[PDB]
Amino acid sequence: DQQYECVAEIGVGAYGTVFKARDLKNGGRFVALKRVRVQPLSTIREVAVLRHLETFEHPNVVRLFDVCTKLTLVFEHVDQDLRTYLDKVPEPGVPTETIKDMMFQLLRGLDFLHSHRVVHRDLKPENILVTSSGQIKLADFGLAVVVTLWYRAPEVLLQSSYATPVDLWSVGCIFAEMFRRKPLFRGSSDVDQLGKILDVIGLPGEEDWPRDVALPRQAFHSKSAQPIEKFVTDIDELGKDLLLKCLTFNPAKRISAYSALSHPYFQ
Ligand SMILES: CC(C)n1c(C(C)(C)O)nc2c(F)cc(-c3nc(N[C@@H]4CCOC[C@H]4O)ncc3Cl)cc21
Repeated sequence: DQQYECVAEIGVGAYGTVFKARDLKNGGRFVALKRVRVQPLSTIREVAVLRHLETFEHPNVVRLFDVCTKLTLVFEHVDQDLRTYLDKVPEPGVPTETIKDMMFQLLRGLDFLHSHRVVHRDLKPENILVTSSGQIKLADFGLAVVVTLWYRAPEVLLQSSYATPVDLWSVGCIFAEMFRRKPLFRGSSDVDQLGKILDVIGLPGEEDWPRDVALPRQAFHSKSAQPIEKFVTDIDELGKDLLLKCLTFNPAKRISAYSALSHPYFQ
């Protein structure tokens, strides 16, 4: 494509590469140019879902400017991710109302995706973008040290389920991280990540542990659920309630993005 000039590599990329490029036909604005290889109905369907979502132009998801044919996806460029934002915020950290605003915007973007049956499945500060105006935009969904591990829901770690609640667990981890400015659960393997989660939330009821999984409840020896204020010190009463509703072991009992939008923490 001689309409885009690649200036820097944003990353890779299970089946392609993403570049920061100059959009030569639209005033030379920056775009995130993703080139995806093909070896396919599964892939065609996924890009149709992406194009359909773009018709709504939701304020909390990145704009998809163009799709070209081996597949070129052109998105609006955002200068920073939430990881970079949190790394640069000076002491004593992110202001209370800014944490509230960013979390509300994040849940609005996720509620949009979940209402159109799209599950992000890889929600982390690296793919939550922060615009120059302070707007939160979700990115890197709908296709296909491992930072991903730290935001994985117990049901993904156990290999039991992958429904919309998976993203609400990641929201909970990110919410706690907005205050801490360090990951809540920093594990080095699937089993270890689950162990570190249960050391904080405690062992769930025996009936809440999923059936037909390799890791039984008996493999974890967490004595008690610790108070979340020990790990998230500046969090208020309402924020604590919303956080624990996100960090609920059983995905059926976990708060949805829709209900989280109505939580008294945002009133
Ligand atoms: C990097 C990662 C989350 N990413 C991946 C893969 C598959 C590698 O995970 N695909 C990606 C993709 F298609 C697009 C973007 C994207 N990036 C920016 N800007 C970036 C943000 C990070 O700081 C440098 C800036 O240039 N703006 C808008 C968009 Cl939409 C990021 C992607």
